[PDB]
Amino acid sequence: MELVSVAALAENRVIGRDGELPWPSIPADKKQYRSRVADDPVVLGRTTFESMRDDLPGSAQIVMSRSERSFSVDTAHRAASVEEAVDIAASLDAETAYVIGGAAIYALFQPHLDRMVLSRVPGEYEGDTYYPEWDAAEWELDAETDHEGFTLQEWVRSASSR
Repeated sequence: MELVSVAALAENRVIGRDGELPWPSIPADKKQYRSRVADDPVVLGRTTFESMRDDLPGSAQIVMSRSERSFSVDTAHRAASVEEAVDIAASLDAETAYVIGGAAIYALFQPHLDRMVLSRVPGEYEGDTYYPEWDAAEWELDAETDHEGFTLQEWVRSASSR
């Protein structure tokens, strides 16, 4: 039941462009983005849901919505705040629930993601939304993995002042 933030950069400060990822020829980003997100609960927003209606990314579709709707699927659940998505991650038992994007979902949740797993994509790639107020000296680094077109960084937080 721990909580981890899952983004993809295109140079230009972007963590999901309100709610689409339309960039093919790179399936190596979507090998680490879909080996964290395999068969367990996925925290995301109400834009990227209107793409995620054909296949679900893993085994519970957690969906942030400022007009609170009942969605008819197999095991889907909507969310209002930080508490409305934490108590369903406690009741589903699972290794770690995971925050996709886009940007106003990322803003309210970073005060409660105690790990971070972004895949930095190097080259000539586009962007629309931006990073909000994230921690530039007080996010500490656990592991980096270099590849032909993606850098995964696994992060653990400062841990101090507790």
